This record gives sequence, structure tokens and C-alpha cells, in this order.
Amino acid sequence: GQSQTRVNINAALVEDIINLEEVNEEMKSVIEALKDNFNKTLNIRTSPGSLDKIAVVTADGKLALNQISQISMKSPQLILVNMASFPECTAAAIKAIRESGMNLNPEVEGTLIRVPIPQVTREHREMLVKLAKQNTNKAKDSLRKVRTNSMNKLKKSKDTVSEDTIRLIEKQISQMADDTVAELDRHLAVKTKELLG
RNA sequence: GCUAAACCUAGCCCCAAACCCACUCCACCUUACUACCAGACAACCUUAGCCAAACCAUUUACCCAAAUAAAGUAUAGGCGAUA
RNA sequence: ACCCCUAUACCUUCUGCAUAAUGAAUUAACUAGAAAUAACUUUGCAAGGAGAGCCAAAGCUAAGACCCCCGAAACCAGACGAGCUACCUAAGAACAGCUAAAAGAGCACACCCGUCUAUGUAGCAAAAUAGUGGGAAGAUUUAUAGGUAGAGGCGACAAACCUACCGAGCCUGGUGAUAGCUGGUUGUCCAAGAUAGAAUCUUAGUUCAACUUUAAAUUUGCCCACAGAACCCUCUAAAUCCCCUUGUAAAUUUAACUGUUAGUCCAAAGAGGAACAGCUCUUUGGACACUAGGAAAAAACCUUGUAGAGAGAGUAAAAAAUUUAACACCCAUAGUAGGCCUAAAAGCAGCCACCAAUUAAGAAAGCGUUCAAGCUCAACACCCACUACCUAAAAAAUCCCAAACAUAUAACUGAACUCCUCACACCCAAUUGGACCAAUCUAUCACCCUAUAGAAGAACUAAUGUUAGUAUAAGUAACAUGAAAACAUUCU
RNA sequence: GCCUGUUUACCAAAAACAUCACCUCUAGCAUCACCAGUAUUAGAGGCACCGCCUGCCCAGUGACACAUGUUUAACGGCCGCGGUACCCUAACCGUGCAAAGGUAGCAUAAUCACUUGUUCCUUAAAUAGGGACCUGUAUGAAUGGCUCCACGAGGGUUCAGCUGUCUCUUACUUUUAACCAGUGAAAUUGACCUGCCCGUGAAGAGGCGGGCAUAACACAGCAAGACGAGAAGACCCUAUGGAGCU
RNA sequence: ACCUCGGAGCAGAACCCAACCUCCGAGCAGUACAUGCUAAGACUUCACCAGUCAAAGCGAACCUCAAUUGAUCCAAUAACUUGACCAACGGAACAAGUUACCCUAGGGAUAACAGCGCAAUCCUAUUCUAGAGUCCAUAUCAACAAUAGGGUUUACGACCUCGAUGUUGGAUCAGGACAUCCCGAUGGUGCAGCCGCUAUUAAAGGUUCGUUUGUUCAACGAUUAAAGUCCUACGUGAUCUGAGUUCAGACCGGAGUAAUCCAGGUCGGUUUCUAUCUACUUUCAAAUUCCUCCCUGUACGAAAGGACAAGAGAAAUAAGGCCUACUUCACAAAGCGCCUUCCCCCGUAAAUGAUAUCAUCUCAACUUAGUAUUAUACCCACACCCACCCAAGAACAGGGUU
Ligand SMILES: *O=P([O])([O])[C][P@@]([O])(OP([O])(=O)O[C][C]1O[C](N2[C]=NC3=C2N=C([N])[N]C3=O)[C]([O])[C]1[O])=O*
Ligand SMILES: [Mg+2]
Ligand SMILES: [Mg+2]
Ligand SMILES: [Mg+2]
Ligand SMILES: [Mg+2]
Ligand SMILES: [Mg+2]
Ligand SMILES: [Mg+2]
Ligand SMILES: [Mg+2]
Ligand SMILES: [Mg+2]
Ligand SMILES: [Mg+2]
Ligand SMILES: [Mg+2]
Ligand SMILES: [Mg+2]
Ligand SMILES: [Mg+2]
Ligand SMILES: [Mg+2]
Ligand SMILES: [Mg+2]
Ligand SMILES: [Mg+2]
Ligand SMILES: [Mg+2]
Ligand SMILES: [Mg+2]
Ligand SMILES: [Mg+2]
Ligand SMILES: [Mg+2]
Ligand SMILES: [Mg+2]
Ligand SMILES: [Mg+2]
Ligand SMILES: [Mg+2]
Ligand SMILES: [Mg+2]
Ligand SMILES: [Mg+2]
Ligand SMILES: [Mg+2]
Ligand SMILES: [Mg+2]
Ligand SMILES: [Mg+2]
Ligand SMILES: [Mg+2]
Ligand SMILES: [Mg+2]
Ligand SMILES: [Mg+2]
Ligand SMILES: [Mg+2]
Ligand SMILES: [Mg+2]
Ligand SMILES: [Mg+2]
Ligand SMILES: [Mg+2]
Ligand SMILES: [Mg+2]
Ligand SMILES: [Mg+2]
Ligand SMILES: [Mg+2]
Ligand SMILES: [Mg+2]
Ligand SMILES: [Mg+2]
Ligand SMILES: [Mg+2]
Ligand SMILES: [Mg+2]
Ligand SMILES: [Mg+2]
Ligand SMILES: [Mg+2]
Ligand SMILES: [Mg+2]
Ligand SMILES: [Mg+2]
Ligand SMILES: [Mg+2]
Ligand SMILES: [Mg+2]
Ligand SMILES: [Mg+2]
Ligand SMILES: [Mg+2]
Ligand SMILES: [Mg+2]
Ligand SMILES: [Mg+2]
Ligand SMILES: [Mg+2]
Ligand SMILES: [Mg+2]
Ligand SMILES: [Mg+2]
Ligand SMILES: [Mg+2]
Ligand SMILES: [Mg+2]
Ligand SMILES: [Mg+2]
Ligand SMILES: [Mg+2]
Ligand SMILES: [Mg+2]
Ligand SMILES: [Mg+2]
Ligand SMILES: [Mg+2]
Ligand SMILES: [Mg+2]
Ligand SMILES: [Mg+2]
Ligand SMILES: [Mg+2]
Ligand SMILES: [Mg+2]
Ligand SMILES: [Mg+2]
Repeated sequence: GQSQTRVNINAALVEDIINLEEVNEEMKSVIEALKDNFNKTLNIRTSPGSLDKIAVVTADGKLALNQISQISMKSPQLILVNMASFPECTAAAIKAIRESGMNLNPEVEGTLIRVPIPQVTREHREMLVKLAKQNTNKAKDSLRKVRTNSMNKLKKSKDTVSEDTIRLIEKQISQMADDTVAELDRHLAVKTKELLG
């Protein structure tokens, strides 16, 4: 039982058209985005700051949840969503809040929408683990999109150069993507262990 | 000592000289070796290519009037291999 | 006879083969250097030679001597093929039984095909057998005859079939096609004999250079001493060129040719790489592809070269030495719980200061304390071994690897090197030069097998070479005949 | 893949080829084919019954018209950047290019890779299988797109049934096999009087170096080695060597 | 990527010298028109072709630069002269792509698998004490560095092999190394006990069954004392499989006008050998491991929790045998059935005592744990042999025939 690695390339002939630092910076940006989604949304407490998700289609186009109205703080077991007496907006927010990933249990009675959430020591933790897994899958999808963009750029820049250099660059991009996948899996496992601990 | 080994002579080759052959009886172009019946149609045509030019694309002696010489000369030829 | 000491079969391709790189079971027979211009030698004649033609400022004529074999996929021309198979034409034949819904329907025989498995693989068979399968009244199968043929035929397109091997059939002919590629290239002995590169549809080849070989003319050839061979920045080496003597004996030029020109290791100066490789590329030198001795067997490391017999001798190179860590005994009272800073920080959290009491102890060098307290060390008192040659070792896979020996005087052993008696041409790849030579025929001799000359189908340990004989595998794989009997018959 | 059927005789029977259905193009015609036929016909083709459909383009090529044209069920093609409100998307706007900018449908597929895409069912365990989502940045409509009746020696998954496939093999018969009697091959063979360990060597030794072992000889098995035998590697490279095809 | 020419370094002081070695440049330009004609002697890019300098002489006034370039034939012209990025630049007058339908002659001169050389990469062991570990370098880890060892992996070289070294996994059989996963025995601990961490010694024995992917790798389920690493031509295909991976058919996406192709996916796709030589074909035997009860609910703690040691009993695997029960079966052979199975192993822990009058376990002389063995069980009768039988057996051999 013994693992194995590879090597790494760094020269100017590659930088003459494709910079290997831009893909690393984009991967680090995706890492930071996932870390922000983990440490900003739902951790242990609901928090009024976790309502920054995505809304449904309103007048052809999806918007946010906090930029439309405002979220105030009153009691630790109630989240009042005061708005501006708009008809379709309340129903849109109720529909966009209901199948999120965390069980909000909303009670709408006209304008004031309260979100009371107690504390569950098992089901809520499992729902949070599932939401973190969905966020990790979204980060993986974004990483795959970045990988496809980089591969399209490398395919656009390969006709006037040898095939060995293109193969080495493809192998290095695959190694970077594998390292990013390993880091995403490590973060997901740490978050799951913290939630189920 | 067994298997074995050995033989000369049938014939053949290259020339000279000289021009050379073919129904005993019957059968033999239809399914040849078939004795015996009505659409008769009928042949005349530049060789090519391998190969050499170190590839290959024009090109490359072979052609049927005795010898020797002129002479491998005049000539021809991606004026080149070569003729 | 064996036992004892020595010894890594041959050819070919290679830098290098015992290589586990190729070829070969053996025997007999057969099977591979054909020729010109120009040069050399020997005659003849001679400013002329020649038996017309042609050459000629010593030439002309004659003779001798000299340039291999087998092997492709391919191309073209003309014949021969549809008795197998692809399709078509003519006139035929076959399809039990059941359910039949009516049917390019269902189960299922005969028949056609061949999904899967197993046996077989020089087998029964150059495509089978046994089981299991699809179709089986149709776009079915099949008996006979005919037709479409290769720059093509045919094709429900598999680039499928066209007489067992069709990306283009087979036979004959051009054809002894060609091949820079592989393999082979047959008597004895002797001598000389290792190459800077350039060009190239060219790096698997060739030409010219370089080396080598033969035959000639001529005189200088090599080693070398004073002198000498710009510079500039920082250094600037081992060295190199020219070169009188001197030891030497070779060098230059002319004529005619082949062959080498796909190389390795070591020492040194370098470049690339990893200041890696039995790694790649230059330069200087050496060795090998040539004998022998040594380092275990070993190409390139050391000694050594010119050839034989000897049951003589002196020698060259030639045997690896190291074994390692001890350490001190004793005594610690005090201004003072030095000041600052710190809740506290007392010799030892952080700084400034580091004075000073007793014959001796630093305003504290290591710990230790939350702060203190306790442990030492630096200092007397006390005797005083040395109080230190610094450090500098490790494990892989079948089984360690000659046996051993610390103590009778430095010498001995050890080659194809050298000497000794004798005779001496008698140990390199490709290539070149030379002296001989068996069989055969012819001219003349010879007459129990030879001689002088001319000639050539003129020599086989080797080409998965051809034919024939016999071995090894091997007396091996494999192959047979149902039983009794009166040999009338009977039984399974 | 609609079905029956057809094919690589001798390693591939299939999802491949054909097939009824649909569509495009060509042709106004007499004696040897097509045809002793005449535009509801004949030939050259694509696709593949049926059911719903088959979106846009003649810029280029080709074809037809020679009136700059007509033709895509002809060859073929169906966009790019930025501003876009707390999140992936965005209705929207600005802008360039074009012939048009992928329409309906379906969808991680037999569909480059990322890919074990995400999720539910199935198993104790599911990179296997089935149902849902679409960044399919290389899906998509006679290069036909999508459902469906029947069928398939086509390719995958699976409930129940019990079968030596297995846990774990055992017994019996025949063939085979060993001996006896008869006949009697083939590949292979440099010569061999043909051992083991370590090391060396053209780098993997029965033949070399150092040790060990060692009377001769039949017969039956096994396959670790002889870099084992058949086929001058079929993979890689060279040849101013061939051939097929476009 | 490059193909021709020039300058510098490698190449330091006559000449020369390569590299897919390191840097610059060139395919021109500018001024006179004697940039006229002839002619000794020389240099020469290692050949040749080309290229370079030039005394004197006839005439006439009183050349810069470094490369700056192109042979023959042929064509234009009355002539003198002229004509190519013939740049593949010593230059064919004019010719591309694909072949997995492929063929031939060769090459280990040259690749893919193996072996071999190296160790860039990888792994491991020691040295210094930064820094973690509350203080505390060394219970444990280890930053920058240093010294060595190994040849699992990825690469490098092309040294044997292309007149063929069969290639990945899996099955059977395993041999070996220890750098030890478990069973044995010790030192230390940030060791109160159970679990643990680290180090030394120890290779006699063992190291599971299943789902998915063809997998070796990898994820998961249930276990176990453990489900160890590595080598053996990434062990073993003349013992077996071909699941993928190395053809000919075909489909999808893409590239290409097309043939055709993809280190893209998928369905299908012939595994031939009668053993000549070496080696071998019962070594006759001295097995391991888990679990249950007692101790004990004790030692230990504050409680939870919780041991060693001694003893007893049951098992599992492995080896060697057997047919009385059961079972396949039946005057036999077998397991699913039954019986038996016995010695250690050395790293340290301690007395006396010098070198060094203390002390000190001793590569000081010496004394203990400390050596199981100089182990015992099998088997060991030289010839009656036609023939018959046999629990003996291929033939042979062996036993009985009273
Ligand atoms: O409240 P509690 O949680 O139950 C503590 P408790 O019950 O302790 P107790 O009395 O149950 O004791 C526990 C064990 O102690 C044993 N014991 C008591 N007396 C004696 C023993 N054991 C002896 N060996 N010897 C005695 O004399 C009991 O057996 C029990 O098991 O108070
Ligand atoms: Mg030719
Ligand atoms: Mg030639
Ligand atoms: Mg040798
Ligand atoms: Mg050869
Ligand atoms: Mg060689
Ligand atoms: Mg040999
Ligand atoms: Mg060879
Ligand atoms: Mg042979
Ligand atoms: Mg016929
Ligand atoms: Mg029918
Ligand atoms: Mg039927
Ligand atoms: Mg047909
Ligand atoms: Mg086809
Ligand atoms: Mg020839
Ligand atoms: Mg000589
Ligand atoms: Mg060549
Ligand atoms: Mg070398
Ligand atoms: Mg104190
Ligand atoms: Mg001597
Ligand atoms: Mg001598
Ligand atoms: Mg002859
Ligand atoms: Mg002869
Ligand atoms: Mg002979
Ligand atoms: Mg042979
Ligand atoms: Mg022969
Ligand atoms: Mg017999
Ligand atoms: Mg035999
Ligand atoms: Mg037999
Ligand atoms: Mg019979
Ligand atoms: Mg079908
Ligand atoms: Mg077939
Ligand atoms: Mg057929
Ligand atoms: Mg078949
Ligand atoms: Mg079809
Ligand atoms: Mg359309
Ligand atoms: Mg895909
Ligand atoms: Mg399965
Ligand atoms: Mg069918
Ligand atoms: Mg060896
Ligand atoms: Mg041998
Ligand atoms: Mg072989
Ligand atoms: Mg060959
Ligand atoms: Mg060439
Ligand atoms: Mg050619
Ligand atoms: Mg040709
Ligand atoms: Mg042809
Ligand atoms: Mg010269
Ligand atoms: Mg002058
Ligand atoms: Mg050229
Ligand atoms: Mg050139
Ligand atoms: Mg194909
Ligand atoms: Mg094909
Ligand atoms: Mg070949
Ligand atoms: Mg080689
Ligand atoms: Mg290798
Ligand atoms: Mg610290
Ligand atoms: Mg080399
Ligand atoms: Mg080979
Ligand atoms: Mg061989
Ligand atoms: Mg150990
Ligand atoms: Mg293997
Ligand atoms: Mg084998
Ligand atoms: Mg099949
Ligand atoms: Mg086999
Ligand atoms: Mg042998
Ligand atoms: Mg208790």
C-alpha cells in the first residue's frame, strides 16, 4: 500500500498564450465561495443572515430575498419578513422559501411573514448535511464548467504547437482539478463531521 | 556382415554440308475417331511492360539486306541516361 | 582406457557472441568472379609499327594478367476457367403430422442454415463430431442444361464470391524483371595492412578527399635551439607552429587500382543531462576489433610485442589494511526579600546597575519555584592517577562462501620479455602483393602413374541450398477381429 | 432494429444490408435488353411500415435556368461581447456579424472528456439496472426526431423454481490409460560423457571463476528451465520497395 | 523546430574541431563610372566546383562594408548581357492524402512488455537543535539543512532479444527477504487500570467471506488475534480463463471535400503442441490459535470503568490415519463422519569486582534467569519360488499358500 503523485510544469512557452495562474485563482475563488456558503448560511443557528438565497422567477427573472424587502430581529425563535404590501411578491417568496434545503415552516398572513424554527438534534442536522452535499455538488459543477472552459481554450490554442506540450498542460489541468475535488471533498467531510458531532 | 558401393552405353550438345516431310482398308469439325439431307456467319488492325536515368512524367539497343573499315564519326537526346 | 593439470564448438552479422543473436541430424553427388579504356612484364620491329582501315616529338604490334550465386511483393501481353461460388434464363421436383383465425402465421418431421458449449488441432475432416439451436407453403430448398471473366463478371455493400490460399483469379510468355536488403561465396604458405572530412531526395548507399597496397624516379623525411608567431579589458594553463645540430632512414614526386569511411572503453580539457547512467557530442593520448602473462571469471585496467624445437635460466606486472567514547573528591555563611518594573515577582519573567562583609562564594552559570523554598556550578579550606590520541559503524529477497594461519632470520614463485644449443619467410578485420599446387583434357614424353607446356564446367565443415540413402524422436503416437462350435450352425 | 429475410464458405449472423410506406431527380418513346412496355409508366437514388411531425437558410459548391434568378426529402449551415437588483439563471438593454442564427421533440444516451453528473427504487453491501433534472459548449428532425402493437439464436437488469457452478468434493461405467502379440508415423536434432549455490559475462550460464554434490541402468508421472518446437513478428522503424482507395 | 552565409564562446598562445549547445546578425545599402586591359607569385573553409590577395607592364587623373547569395541545361537578344524565396538555398523542368483490407526485403543499427545501468522522483535510517508538545529538543512529532542505505513507483539510456523473450488481471501451486499485521519476550512513556504511542529482538506458524468496476488500485457489508510490505521475467498461460487489452464487421459524437482517423464510448471476434535433456515425484515423526468459568467483579480509581499471573474446560485450523455408528454407498472406495498430535530460542533484568582500593551486570577475569539436542520413537531375517490369491500393485516390486 503506497500512493503516488506526479510532477509539475512551469515555463514561459506556456504563459505565451495560456496562464496557469488564472485557473488556480478561479479554483481558489470557488473554494472561498464554498467556504462562505458553509460559514454564512446555516451552521447551527438559523440566523437572519442565512436568508440570502435565490428567489423564483418574478417578472421574467430571478431576484434575491433580502434586496426586495428587509429582515429585522425580534425574538430568537421568530423571523419577521416585513415587506411593502405587494401581492405577488409574498407568494413568490413563500414558494421560493419552501423547498430550499432546511425546513423553514413559514406562516404567511398577508404582509407579516414569520419563520419560527426551534431546534432538532437529528433531522435538522441531516437536512443540513444534505444541503451541504448539494452545495458541494454545485461547487463541483462550477469546477467542471471552469475545466470545460479551460479545455476549450487549450483546444483553440493547440494547432500551432507540438502535441506533447498540449498533453502536459492537459495533465496539469487534470491534476489541479483533482486537487480541487479532493479539497472540496475534505471540506464536505469536515462539515459533515462537525454537524453530526 | 547386412544395408550397401563400383561399372559403360544407351543417348544427347555444338558445328559443317544439304532446303524437309506427310492416304495399306475404315473412321475423324455433331459429344472429333460418329456411313447417309435444305440458311448459305466467316481473316485482314501502332505491341505493351519489367528495366536505366540511382525516384519519375519525354526518353531506354532488340527492328531479320553476309564480313573488315570509315566509327562509336557526323547526328539525336529532361543536349542526360543513352541512342 | 578412466582417474591428474590446461581448455567458453564452427560460420555469418557486429564496437563487441560461449552467448540464451542466425545457419546446420548425418552421408554421397551437384552448386557461386563472365569483360573494357588506361597502366606492368615479356618477345618482335623501330622513326617507324601493323597481313589495306589505325597510331606515332620512342613509338607500334603480339601475349600474359581483372571485375559472383540464390531470394521478393510487383508491371504488361495472350490464352484458360460460372461442374465450387454471386446472379440470371429454360423446363422440372420436394415439403409427414397438429393447431388451420385469413396468413412471406404458430409447434414440429424430412430438408436448409449454423447461436452456444465440449472434443479435435499432422484430427474422421486443409473447417468435422456430439449436445444445444433458427427456418421448415416460401424473398424456401433442390436435381439438369445454358449465360455473364479479370482495366472485368456478379453482389438484399460482407471491398463478399469468381475451383481449397481475390484490395483484385490461374497458366504461359517479356523473365536469369529489379531490389542501396538478407544469406552464401569451395587448395597450401608468406608479407604489407585501422580510416581528419566534404557533397549528396543523403546518412542502411555513392563520389572526391584521408589511410592502406604494388611498381618506379629523385633527395631529403622525423626528433628538433638561440631567434620568432597583434591585441583589451580580470585571470589566461597543459601546451602548439617554425626550426640549424644530433640519433637516425625515411620522405617527396609518377602510374595503376581496389578496400576502410553504421566503431567501443580508459586517462585528461570540455559541452548537454541530475557536477545520473555500460547516457549523447568534440578535442589530446592509449587500448581493442592481433599473441601472451596478471587483476577470480573480464575488450577497453597493468606487464609484454616479430612468431620454431628444448624435460634449461634471469626477469616484468602480480596477495588491502583497519576495531574505536569511564571519570573527578569536598563546600556554599552574609548587606540583600540589590534597586526599577511588577497583584507577587527575592541570584535566576523584562531592563539599568553589577558595589561590597568575613581567611573563601559570582548582585549569579545551569535547572527548579505561582512568588518563596530546596538542587548544583563558579570560590576557599583539602589532598591532589590519568582528568581524555575530536568525530568519523545499517538492512532484500534460491544458499555464508576457497580452506586456513597473529611468533626459525628478505628471500622465493611468477610470461610467447630476455639469455642459452640449433634453425629461422612460418600469430591481425576488409584489401593488396608474392611462391606453390590435386583432379581433368590436349601437344610431346613417360609406361605400376609421371615430366615440360597450353586449356578450363579446374577444389565445399555452412546459402531454413537441390536430389538420393540412413539415423534421432521410436519400436513412440496411432490402427484392427461380437461369442461358442460339427466350422453345418446357434446366441447377443 | 418495425416485422419474414440477407451477409464476412474457413475466428465477426449483428444494432450491419434489404424490406412494404414516403420523397427527390431523369425520360414524349417502337422493334436484341429497358419492352414485344408508354408519365396511375420505366430507370437513377435517399430514408425506412404504421401514429404525431419533418423548423430557418441559396452566403459558398453542385445542378437547373442564362430575365443574377430557381433549387436543400441536393452537398451543407443554423452566432459573439458587455451592463444586467442581495444566488446559480435571468425578462430587458447596448453592440457587432451573418444566409439563418438549433424550432418542436428527446436527453448524461451506443452521443469526446470532466463522468462513480445529482436524486428516488432495487441488494446487508449496486462504477451494474429502472424512474425524474438539463452547461447536449460536440443532441436534434428523410445524416430523419419522438412515442407505440407484434417480433428478434441481437445487448443489459431481475422475482420464484434447483441444478456439483461452488462451499468441497466422492463413488461407478465406457473411451482413454499400463502390460502382452502384429503392423507401424509426424514436428524436432551443431556435437554432448547433458548436476546445485554464489559471482562474472553481449547485462537472465549444465559448459567461465570459487565451493558443494557424484557407482552404472531401466519404467510411470509433473511441467520450474533448455531465453522449448511449427510460422525469415502480424505491433514499431527504414527502403528515393509495392499495392488498394479518395 | 530546423535545412544557405557571417561574428563571439565551447576551441584560453600555428591551423582545424561536433551538438534538436549559448548569444547576435544577412538575403542589402552608399559613392565614383579607368567598378579599363593584360601579367610574376601565392592563399584557399579540410575533396571537387567555387572564392581571395597580387609585384611588374599598356593606358588615365595627378572603392566603404562581414554575411549581403545560386552551378549545368535551357530561354530572351544583332551584340554586350539578362533570367529563380531552384530558401529542401551544390539546385529532379513539371507529382498531395489515407490504408485497422494491406503486401515484400530487412532492423534489437530502432520503439512498445521484460531484463539490464543510473537514482532526477520515491522510501527508510542516523546528525544539529529551530519550533510544537502548559514549562520540558529527544513520551511523540519535526522547519532550514547534513551524512548514508534500498531499487516498490514515475522517467531517462537503447546494451542481448523482431528466422517471434506470448502482454493485464484472475485460478492452482507457492519459494524467499523483514523494513513485523497477529501469536512470543523486553526498554521508555505526557504508562493509575482497559485500550494506547515508540524502540529492540523474534520469520517456526497464520493472515476471511461477500456487492460494484475486467481490473491490479478503489468504495461498501459482515467478521477475525491479523485480514502486513516487497521480490520471484510487475512469480507461474508447453497447468487453465481471455473478462478487457494487440486486427478484419458495425453504430454514436467529432476531424477531414473524400478515402480515412480518435492514448473517445459500445456489440461481436479460432489460444497449436504425442515431453528429447536438466530438476522433481512420502523429509517416517518433536503443531498453532481463539473462546468460556474461577481469580472477580479482586489489583487500580474519586466514579465510570477495569487487568494481569496460576488453574480448569471446551473448541477452530493444519498434519498423519480409520470405517463402528451417520451420509454418497455397499463382500470397497470416501466425507459431511471419527481418533491422535510432545522442546527451546537471548533482547535484557540482577550479585561479587578491578583497570579507576567508592561505585560498575563483565567485547575484565566470573555467578544467575541460560538454553530444549549431544534426546527418543519408527525401519533394519542376505536367495523356496512353476503356479494361485491378496486389504500389495501402471509394469516391476511386496505379503500369504499348513
Ligand atoms: O449505594 P450504592 O450505589 O449501592 C454503593 P453500596 O450499595 O456498596 P455495596 O454495599 O453495594 O457494596 C458493593 C460491593 O461490595 C461488596 N462487599 C460488601 N461487604 C463486603 C464486600 N465484599 C467483600 N469481599 N467483603 C466484604 O466484607 C458487595 O459484595 C458488593 O458487591 O453501598
Ligand atoms: Mg528506374
Ligand atoms: Mg540500382
Ligand atoms: Mg568472451
Ligand atoms: Mg543479418
Ligand atoms: Mg548488435
Ligand atoms: Mg547459437
Ligand atoms: Mg537477424
Ligand atoms: Mg535451427
Ligand atoms: Mg452453375
Ligand atoms: Mg411459416
Ligand atoms: Mg418453426
Ligand atoms: Mg443474396
Ligand atoms: Mg461497409
Ligand atoms: Mg537479383
Ligand atoms: Mg603481418
Ligand atoms: Mg540505404
Ligand atoms: Mg558509449
Ligand atoms: Mg536556593
Ligand atoms: Mg619461467
Ligand atoms: Mg622475441
Ligand atoms: Mg558449373
Ligand atoms: Mg565449380
Ligand atoms: Mg561434399
Ligand atoms: Mg525450420
Ligand atoms: Mg548444405
Ligand atoms: Mg506394442
Ligand atoms: Mg516418448
Ligand atoms: Mg496407445
Ligand atoms: Mg470391432
Ligand atoms: Mg432485423
Ligand atoms: Mg465466418
Ligand atoms: Mg452463407
Ligand atoms: Mg459465427
Ligand atoms: Mg438498415
Ligand atoms: Mg429539414
Ligand atoms: Mg460522454
Ligand atoms: Mg451483477
Ligand atoms: Mg430474423
Ligand atoms: Mg548467473
Ligand atoms: Mg545451451
Ligand atoms: Mg519458442
Ligand atoms: Mg525478418
Ligand atoms: Mg533515401
Ligand atoms: Mg517507389
Ligand atoms: Mg516502380
Ligand atoms: Mg493496377
Ligand atoms: Mg584546398
Ligand atoms: Mg600596377
Ligand atoms: Mg534536396
Ligand atoms: Mg543541401
Ligand atoms: Mg473497422
Ligand atoms: Mg472496410
Ligand atoms: Mg515482414
Ligand atoms: Mg540495441
Ligand atoms: Mg525498459
Ligand atoms: Mg516552546
Ligand atoms: Mg549509441
Ligand atoms: Mg523482438
Ligand atoms: Mg529460433
Ligand atoms: Mg526486526
Ligand atoms: Mg506477470
Ligand atoms: Mg512457462
Ligand atoms: Mg455471438
Ligand atoms: Mg495452451
Ligand atoms: Mg539438456
Ligand atoms: Mg462496577
